[PDB]
Amino acid sequence: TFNPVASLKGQSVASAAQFSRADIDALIQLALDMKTHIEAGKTIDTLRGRVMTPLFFEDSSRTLSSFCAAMMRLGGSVVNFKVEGETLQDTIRTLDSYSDVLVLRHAKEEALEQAMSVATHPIMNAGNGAGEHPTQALLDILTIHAELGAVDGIAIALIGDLKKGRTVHSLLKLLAHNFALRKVYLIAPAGLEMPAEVLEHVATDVVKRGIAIQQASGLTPEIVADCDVLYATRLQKLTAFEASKASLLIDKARLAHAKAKMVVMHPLPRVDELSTDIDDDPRAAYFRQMRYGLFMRMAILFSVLSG
Amino acid sequence: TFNPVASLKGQSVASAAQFSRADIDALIQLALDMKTHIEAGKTIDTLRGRVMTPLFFEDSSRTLSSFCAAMMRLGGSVVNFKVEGETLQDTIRTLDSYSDVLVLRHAKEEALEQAMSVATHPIMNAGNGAGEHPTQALLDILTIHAELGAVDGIAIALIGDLKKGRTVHSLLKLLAHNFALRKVYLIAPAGLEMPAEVLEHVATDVVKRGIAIQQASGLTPEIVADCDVLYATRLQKLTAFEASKASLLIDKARLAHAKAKMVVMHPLPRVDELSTDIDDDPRAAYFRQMRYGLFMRMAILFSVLSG
Amino acid sequence: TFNPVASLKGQSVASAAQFSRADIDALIQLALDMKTHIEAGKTIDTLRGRVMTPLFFEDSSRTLSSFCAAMMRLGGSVVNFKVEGETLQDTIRTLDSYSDVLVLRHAKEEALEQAMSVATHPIMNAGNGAGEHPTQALLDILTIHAELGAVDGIAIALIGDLKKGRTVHSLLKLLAHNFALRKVYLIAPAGLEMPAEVLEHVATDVVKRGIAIQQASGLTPEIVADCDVLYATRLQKLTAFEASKASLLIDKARLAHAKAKMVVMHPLPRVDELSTDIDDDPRAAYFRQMRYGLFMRMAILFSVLSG
Repeated sequence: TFNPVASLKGQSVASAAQFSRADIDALIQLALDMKTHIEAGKTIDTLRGRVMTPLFFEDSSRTLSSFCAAMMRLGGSVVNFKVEGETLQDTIRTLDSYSDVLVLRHAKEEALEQAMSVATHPIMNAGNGAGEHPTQALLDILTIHAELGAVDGIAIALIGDLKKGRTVHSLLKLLAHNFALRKVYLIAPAGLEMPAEVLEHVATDVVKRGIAIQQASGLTPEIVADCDVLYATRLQKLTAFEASKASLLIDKARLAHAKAKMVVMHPLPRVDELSTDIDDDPRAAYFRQMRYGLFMRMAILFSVLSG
Repeated sequence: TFNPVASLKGQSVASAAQFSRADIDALIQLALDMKTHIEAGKTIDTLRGRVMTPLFFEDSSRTLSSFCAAMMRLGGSVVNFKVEGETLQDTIRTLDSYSDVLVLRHAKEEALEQAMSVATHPIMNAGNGAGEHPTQALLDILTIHAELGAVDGIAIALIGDLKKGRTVHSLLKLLAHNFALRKVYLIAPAGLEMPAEVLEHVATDVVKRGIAIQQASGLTPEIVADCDVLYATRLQKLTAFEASKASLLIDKARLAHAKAKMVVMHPLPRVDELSTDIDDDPRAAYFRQMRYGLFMRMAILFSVLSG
Repeated sequence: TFNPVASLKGQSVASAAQFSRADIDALIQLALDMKTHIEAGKTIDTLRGRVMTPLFFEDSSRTLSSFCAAMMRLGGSVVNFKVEGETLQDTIRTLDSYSDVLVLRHAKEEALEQAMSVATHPIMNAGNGAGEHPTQALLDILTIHAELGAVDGIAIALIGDLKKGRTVHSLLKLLAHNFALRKVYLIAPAGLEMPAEVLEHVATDVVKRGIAIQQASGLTPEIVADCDVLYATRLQKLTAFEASKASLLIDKARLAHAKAKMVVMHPLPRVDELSTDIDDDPRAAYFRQMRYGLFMRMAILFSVLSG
């Protein structure tokens, strides 16, 4: 038997900022306990007879299938609903007529607002263009904790288009608010820096906790050697676009200067910014990261729906 | 435990006209009994190991998801089959190779004929262009009965394009044949009246039962005040199309003259003919109507497949 | 309870050539034992909590739905994954993060190679353009055995575009390698003969077993009368295309010369090469063939995943 994280009971999950550090600790432990259980071949039937409907206005097969698999590995059911129109509100009401939990993926933050304005069952926000992707943030935290043993104390590099990558903005805010980080490296090509508004947002936390923040335009052996986590992201189309790829690339040559105890992570999909020539390195955690996503989403759904 | 409606055992459900009043009474009671059970958190596993395949040649996510959710809340399984060609008959045979029940949605009444000409398992007709939508008719009846306590005795207004709305033709025929209605108001813009052939069809029943039939081109305070059910439908594109909307619109101003004990219904989707400014009124039943659809479809599937 | 075919445990199923005659015998018996069980109304729950993900880059609703239904009738779960790009390898890794078994349908044999190069769970090959369609071959063998009582000893006609029909190449290789056939008729229009390389491939087996091989450009009463199986396939677009259809057509007139104890088979879909005027003939086995496909795929999945 598992103990649900009681603060999530019957609650929509809109932003990772709605959780305390204690909530996150509890979700991490529950996800790991389920991982041990499931990987031992034992099953979970607690959500038998409960129905999830995903409503995905943009394709994200990676995130969608994880939510669906999480629901089914708890014994629950999943009903598809093809987006076909009528108002989004009326569509949500249609889902509520037969569902226990909704999973919404829409680029507009307004859509989540509108959905929650009428929904009678919990909505899981599966990601939007405002950078609120609560289960990605939480699975990223779980991955660090499970791979290294702790999140407190780490040096982490956030690597990519930090200007436009609003999901990484949210990840930084969550990490700085909840964990005693040692250092955050912000690695981005010239002109794609983390926005000043985000640094202002975390300033209270960074100064209370004494977290070092360092901006640079590329990786160096010294930065790599200092990091416990290299967190890479995809650069999507500046006149130095192709030329800047070499300074962010993580490959076998780059990992020559890395610690023995560190991980490389990436929310995926990747293009060329993460070479396949480290895919078999024990520190390459970005595939296991997806499996941590399965168990974090099980921990969340179990806690939301257990009664 | 639940008692199946025995007359449905192993039978395709092609038209609501195939049921007696006793069948409808029994399906209503079974749907309500399942509603109490399910909403108490209890589950149903009777159809474990049975397979439904929906075959939808036109999109209707509202009707499709209801059938799928109904099947899964009975413990059954659902297999998708994307329409890709080969004959419809060969496709049906393909579904029968592994399914226990088929759900067919096709605009042509010929398609249901062809499917039943070769099918070896029951087919649930999910709606066609001839107006045969048996589970919509039955869920509409359940909604009235559950919301008001009875269908016998009601005055109901059917509002919209009554000329082309063949599904409403079927609803009127079913109501007049099986229930002691007091009165039916037929509210339609000029030129979109209920066809004379439909009034001729119900004439035997209307005269045996003494049902009043009244045609009008718009709602009035007197008609509204007299009705137990306002059943609205969508007007799809006459030179007075936009101008006629005001005479059919149901909004807060219109409900000022309505009874305390009445409901507004709509099979959905709606555009503007049903204002959001009554969506929180207790008499607005068109969202609960969809949940009655879930339990009516469970009652039907349970009765068809229980052995 | 059922005994799994132990040689399949935890193994990807890439080609029917990976099985011994003993494996095939065992899979046939297991499929038939499951058929009796399931058709008696008894259920199977052995794979409760196990997840299948199909990844279909080409449409084949017939093969896809059979795999999904097989999984669910063993108690297992199915998660869809819409092909959306990222490498196929990264997509496979994504499926492995939450799945127990993958089902791959891709036209390129290279795709199966690439998938197996990184997959950590078994992959079921659902068919490719190299003619490797292991569950079609195995269900075809099961159909013959179940319908006639044995595969050893038969005369079979393979009818269609034998040049380009690479799946039929594989079927011939499998039959000649594993069964004491009496005779294979190769019926194909001029220029569409079975390739010489395939006859060279089976030569060792045909001479050890004494199997007769006979090429002809059309069916005749003498060939029809001699066959235990007429295995027809679809001709897809030579200046004699339409004209050659009459010499391959199987209809009621053609079956006038057939044995009482024989079957007509076809992997499906068909166009006109198999008339509907034999669809009710007891020897028309091509619809039952699909149901044998369900139980063969259950036997396979059960054996792959039982632990």
